[PDB]
Amino acid sequence: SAVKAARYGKDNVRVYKVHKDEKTGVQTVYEMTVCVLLEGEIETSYTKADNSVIVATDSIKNTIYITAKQNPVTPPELFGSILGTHFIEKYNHIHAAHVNIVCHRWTRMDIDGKPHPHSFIRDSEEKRNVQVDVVEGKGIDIKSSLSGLTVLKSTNSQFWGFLRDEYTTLKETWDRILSTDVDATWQWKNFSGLQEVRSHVPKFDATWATAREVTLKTFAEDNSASVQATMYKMAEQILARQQLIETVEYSLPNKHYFEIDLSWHKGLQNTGKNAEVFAPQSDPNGLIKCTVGRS
Amino acid sequence: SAVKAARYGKDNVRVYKVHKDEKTGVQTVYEMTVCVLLEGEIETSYTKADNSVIVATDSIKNTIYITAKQNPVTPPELFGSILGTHFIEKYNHIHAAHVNIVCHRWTRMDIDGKPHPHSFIRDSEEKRNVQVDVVEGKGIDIKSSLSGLTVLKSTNSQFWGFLRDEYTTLKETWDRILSTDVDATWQWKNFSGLQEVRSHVPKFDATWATAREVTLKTFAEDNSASVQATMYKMAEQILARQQLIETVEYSLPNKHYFEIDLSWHKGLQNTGKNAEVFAPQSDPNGLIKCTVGRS
Amino acid sequence: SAVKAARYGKDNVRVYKVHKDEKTGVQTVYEMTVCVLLEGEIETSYTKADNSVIVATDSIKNTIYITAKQNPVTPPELFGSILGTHFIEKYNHIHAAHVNIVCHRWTRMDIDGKPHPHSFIRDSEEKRNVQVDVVEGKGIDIKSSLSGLTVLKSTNSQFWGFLRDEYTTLKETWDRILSTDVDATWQWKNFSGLQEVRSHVPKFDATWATAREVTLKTFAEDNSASVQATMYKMAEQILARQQLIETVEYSLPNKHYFEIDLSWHKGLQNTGKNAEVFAPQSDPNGLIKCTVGRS
Amino acid sequence: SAVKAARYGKDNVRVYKVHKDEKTGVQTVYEMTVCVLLEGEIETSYTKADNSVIVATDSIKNTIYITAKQNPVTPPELFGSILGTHFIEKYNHIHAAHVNIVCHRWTRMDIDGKPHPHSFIRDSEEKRNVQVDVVEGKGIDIKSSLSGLTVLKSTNSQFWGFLRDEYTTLKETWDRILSTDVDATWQWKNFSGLQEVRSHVPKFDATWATAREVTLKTFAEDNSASVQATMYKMAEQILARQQLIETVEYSLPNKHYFEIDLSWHKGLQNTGKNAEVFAPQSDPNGLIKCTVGRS
Ligand SMILES: O=c1[nH]c(=O)c2[nH]c(=O)[nH]c2[nH]1
Ligand SMILES: O=c1[nH]c(=O)c2[nH]c(=O)[nH]c2[nH]1
Ligand SMILES: O=c1[nH]c(=O)c2[nH]c(=O)[nH]c2[nH]1
Ligand SMILES: O=c1[nH]c(=O)c2[nH]c(=O)[nH]c2[nH]1
Ligand SMILES: [Cl-]
Ligand SMILES: [Cl-]
Ligand SMILES: [Cl-]
Ligand SMILES: [Cl-]
Ligand code: NA
Ligand code: NA
Ligand code: NA
Ligand code: NA
Repeated sequence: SAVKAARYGKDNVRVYKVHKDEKTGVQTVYEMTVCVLLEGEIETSYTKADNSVIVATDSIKNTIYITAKQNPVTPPELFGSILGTHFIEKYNHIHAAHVNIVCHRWTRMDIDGKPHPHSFIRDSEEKRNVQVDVVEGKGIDIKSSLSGLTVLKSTNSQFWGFLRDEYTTLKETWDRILSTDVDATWQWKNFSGLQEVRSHVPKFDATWATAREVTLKTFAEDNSASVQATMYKMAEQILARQQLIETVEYSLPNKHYFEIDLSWHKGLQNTGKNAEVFAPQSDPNGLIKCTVGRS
Repeated sequence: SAVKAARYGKDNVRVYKVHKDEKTGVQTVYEMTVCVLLEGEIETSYTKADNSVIVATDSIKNTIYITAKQNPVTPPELFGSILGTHFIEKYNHIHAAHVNIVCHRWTRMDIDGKPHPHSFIRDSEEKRNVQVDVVEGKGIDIKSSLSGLTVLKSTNSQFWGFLRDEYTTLKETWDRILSTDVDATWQWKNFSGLQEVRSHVPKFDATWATAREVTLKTFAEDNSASVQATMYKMAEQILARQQLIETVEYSLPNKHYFEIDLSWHKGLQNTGKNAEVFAPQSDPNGLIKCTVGRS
Repeated sequence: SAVKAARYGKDNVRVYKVHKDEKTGVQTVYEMTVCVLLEGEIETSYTKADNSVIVATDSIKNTIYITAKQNPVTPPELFGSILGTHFIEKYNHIHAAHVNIVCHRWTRMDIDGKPHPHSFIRDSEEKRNVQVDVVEGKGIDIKSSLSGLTVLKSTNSQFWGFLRDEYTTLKETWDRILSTDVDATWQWKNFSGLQEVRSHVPKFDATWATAREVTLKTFAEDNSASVQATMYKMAEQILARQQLIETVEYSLPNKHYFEIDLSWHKGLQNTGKNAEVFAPQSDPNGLIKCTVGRS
Repeated sequence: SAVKAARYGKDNVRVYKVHKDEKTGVQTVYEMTVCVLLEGEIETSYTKADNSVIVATDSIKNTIYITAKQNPVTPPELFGSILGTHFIEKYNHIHAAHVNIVCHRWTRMDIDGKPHPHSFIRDSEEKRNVQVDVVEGKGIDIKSSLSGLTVLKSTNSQFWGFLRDEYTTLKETWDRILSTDVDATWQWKNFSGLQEVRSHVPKFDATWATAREVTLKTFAEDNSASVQATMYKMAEQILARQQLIETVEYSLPNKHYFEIDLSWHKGLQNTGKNAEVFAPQSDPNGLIKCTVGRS
């Protein structure tokens, strides 16, 4: 036997950082969950009980905190890049660092119409994420995403004209509910290293904003032919707006809301045009994916 | 043996309702999870395999949908009261109905600065809940709450002057982070029945708003001596503002954010006044509760 | 305003303990999650920012670990009683301690047909729990339970003869699946204090065993008329077998498994006697409860 | 823009099947969660609102139930292969089917020392899974796994001799707790199609058994130098025992159990050789991975 692939490190590292403007009194908080997994000439830790080649996962954990202390933690693409670069540079025998960051929302509170200097609210479980692969000799590969963005529209969703055969029961509809949890990922052009990432720093927050904005507007305004057609419109607009991204991926569940026939009860009419009360279905769910690039 | 207590019914009933203004095109959605448990002369279903006294939980489920079809689902205190009243009136041998409702947020989207007529976003897992106990001969007992409201303040929290003995290691602090998940409950004066509930309908949304507002403002503005002292200030203000509530309950976890001593590494200073990077603790957590009434 | 009720302390305290037989080499592990909430003359911590009366929740946490170090952690009824007794005795102004313990399973592994001396497997998320209320002047009130015991029987469950009216759609059935998550609680006679608890120590593991055994056997062997009738048979047998318990409570979801009509497809027969493939329903679910005591 | 990748279908399809021996009265149950995602000439559903090429996810759902009705659902490698093969054969323009199956445990109950004919218990959340990729023209790629197998050993785990530098605080230890959630995957040799899968059917249950057995025995008996070294021993034995598998992957969290220094309290000794009470850590956790193949 032989080791074909190996990576190890520390997962679920919770991190908070605060910035305090002693001038204005305004504080700003950041909270994330970090995973760092290393690759390199480590196969003998597996095959020969050779721990000498292991940078302890506890030490990886310390390094995450120390790096947060000494560097910006925003945007997460930058923090991820600094952290991964540290491991491959610091340790000769480590040749890749895989950095995953989940950013948790802490939105400044408005109290009586004015932003509060140090109080925050978690306005949803929507996350901003990065996946940063720092590979010695091959630069920095970054995937950015938003996830957990849950939306619903009550009309202007349709689903008709699909294939019909002996396995098909679904009725065509020209007016349905559409609800999903948006998972959207934009893949950056390969960066040659930390310097190139630094040179593009303002583009990270901006592209996240754009992706978020395009998603919400297209969802709200598209009179949707299908989840497939709607998600494609989102991806093409994001690509059009950021030349440094190579692909946009969407993964969308179709979280079904079923009509409830109540005509068996006093002839109550609750279907089609009379549909008022629906049963949200927890499972099963459609799952629709696509990766869009440029022609 | 004998049955000392019994209740049965349907839990986790997911319900959606839409309202459509055909005049304006504006749609409004409501989504909830409902539980209805009945009590009454049902002990022989347990002791004698006498199913004749059972209103099927499947029928309870149907009844929830039918009631949503034929009545307002807002405010949830009213819907809960109508639903519970239905069971005790419809079935002679049913003498109490216990209605729990969790309301899920669907906040209208703003697209390019304007509210969209039929698109919504789940802006957090914060819930609005009710517990409605409809008891034949003894009216309607309503508990209203907000839960899952997650907040953090980065300063203006303190914890010193607590009891110190041989079990105490905790250092006194005059400046810490405070973060919690707010669970707040206001208990209404007993209502004599559905008519009395109806007579107070506008007070339900208003008192929820007040509770929410008082919570957020007191959290943001109190230079907190402890979770105990802060939560009491919230409760007393809510009581002061709604004479029809008898008590206000808070249940607050203290979600700890620990300083990280980094002085072992290149003498980095990250404690006290230099504290920038913290480790959020998933567990354990303080849990602080109180029920406040009027003197 | 005034404080009507108050309790505070530390929740989600994870605890492991190991016992090592240096003679035999056999080790035994225990793992739990503990919550301790105190009551007493603490209202001024809420109303007057008077922290002097607060035994820090961090100190409560320390005390849980120290108590585990110096006392048996099994049975959990005893450990809970020692822990609660400690707080009301140690602190004059603390008058009740509320101790909740969740015990996690670590079952010794058998390797090649022989029990291993120090390796364990989590054979399910079923828990053994206690709720121990230690109230100064009023002894120790103990509720013991098993929860998360998930079972299914594929036949010998029936549900017919229930009330039928205009809200009823459910078909009567003489052969269905029954599946539940068993939550069963036995309430002990009040104990006067820690000494009385000590005097009954062997009865705790034994009564848990009995409850577990009666549950599984009655579930497997009862040709069930309903969840109600089956659960009552469990409770009455447990009561018959332990005079020191006053009541037995069951809370059982009916986790529905629906037939799937496939006759629309090539006349496939998959209902009634031909029913082979079913759709397990995640929600809604029946929820059936009863508290049984002696006549 | 252009579609670079696309797949769509139905996720979280819960399925139960029962087998009844009318001769013996013995029933056997199977329960799973299924996801089927299709690929093919479907890009115009995304780019042109062309639903004609969509096999409805609702129809995919029906097909899963119908396939379960008409075929064995065990072993899951076979069921997955039949299901995926169906889509690529039935639909000319569908060229791959991705079938993920999670199998839930329903272990026959023993009642008074004898196996019960139709009653079952969920003896843990451990799963048996498959990932079956059916690709037209390129056969069937199968990955089998066990996951959620949670174990602990109380001694005979060590971790010393690892790299020490200015980021290292962790003390070397020659006796620690080791606990993990085992995720183990064996990758089968490519199969040319459904016939080849059929020809190996008995090897699926057998290799799952072997993997399970090797995991538990190696965990219990290895005096572990590290998670890395232990997991490698598991993988090499599995490979040695099934020539038709090409690689074995492990993904293991190191679920840390920390010593608790209690010497600050009455000089209590609870570290090193005196270590009895530990604090299980929910996060962070080590995460150790490797993919082992043959030399
Ligand atoms: O937008 C949809 N896409 C599908 O592929 C599909 N399939 C289905 O049943 N409903 C829908 N809806
Ligand atoms: O606000 C607090 N209340 C307490 O009761 C307590 N106890 C503790 O350890 N920290 C805190 N903080
Ligand atoms: O055992 C049952 N009890 C009920 O009360 C009930 N109600 C229902 O719809 N199914 C069942 N099954
Ligand atoms: O078995 C281990 N492997 C590691 O790589 C590691 N790192 C760490 O901190 N503890 C351990 N333990
Ligand atoms: Cl779908
Ligand atoms: Cl606290
Ligand atoms: Cl039921
Ligand atoms: Cl580790
Ligand atoms: Na390197
Ligand atoms: Na009645
Ligand atoms: Na006392
Ligand atoms: Na095909």
